[PDB]
Amino acid sequence: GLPLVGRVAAGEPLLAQQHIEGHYQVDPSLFKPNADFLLRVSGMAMKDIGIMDGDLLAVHKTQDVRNGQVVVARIDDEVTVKRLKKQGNKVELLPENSEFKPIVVDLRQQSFTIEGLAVGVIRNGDWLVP
Amino acid sequence: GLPLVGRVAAGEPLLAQQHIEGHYQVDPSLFKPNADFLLRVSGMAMKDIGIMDGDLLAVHKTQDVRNGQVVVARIDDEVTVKRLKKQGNKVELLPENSEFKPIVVDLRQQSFTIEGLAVGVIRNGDWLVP
Repeated sequence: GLPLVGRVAAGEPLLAQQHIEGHYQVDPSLFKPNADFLLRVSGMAMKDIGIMDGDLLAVHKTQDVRNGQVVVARIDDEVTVKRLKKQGNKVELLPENSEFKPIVVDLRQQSFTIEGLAVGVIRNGDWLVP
Repeated sequence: GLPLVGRVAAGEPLLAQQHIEGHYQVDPSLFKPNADFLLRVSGMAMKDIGIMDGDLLAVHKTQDVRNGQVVVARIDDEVTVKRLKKQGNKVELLPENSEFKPIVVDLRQQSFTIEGLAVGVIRNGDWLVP
């Protein structure tokens, strides 16, 4: 099934073997565009739209993303899940939690890559229960 | 796969044929206890824990529920998803949203049934997109 990506080693590609924690069969008709992998979410930055710490984000592999969409982004090795808001050579990664602040990126100054598009969420896949 | 239950007709059993909107293959190792069906969530009463309107709740069929757990309950034909807090002949169904109020049930006065245990959530299964 879909590979589950855990915390990503700095600079290391998302689907690097060390990152995969397992594989889970998920009906492809569930999400659109189709989910290509699952990514465990770190933190509550997107809690207001129901994306909680520990959730498994369903991600479609693409870089064809538009403003307003929730994306998986990599900024200087750090991988994050935020709402995209680009404007010229400036990209804003907005949270959905007032305890967090927007992340502003200067395309000229730092390395920025869209890893994928959030197309769903699966809550569970608990690493504590047998 | 797991059957998806849409809005439930008053007094009608959950898995009544008219309620099923489809079936989705979901890896059984994903949830524990195992998910037996999916239930579309109506409203934002559980938004603070990330259960949003339109989410598909993964439900384990059982009545073996304990205080503190999120359950699917039926009170006088109405089916709801809340956190259980029972005390004698009085059952409190608590929300996770300040815009909502706790639902107090008198076991002697009204019909109350535990339909199942919430074991997960799948967000998507959009009825608008082809």
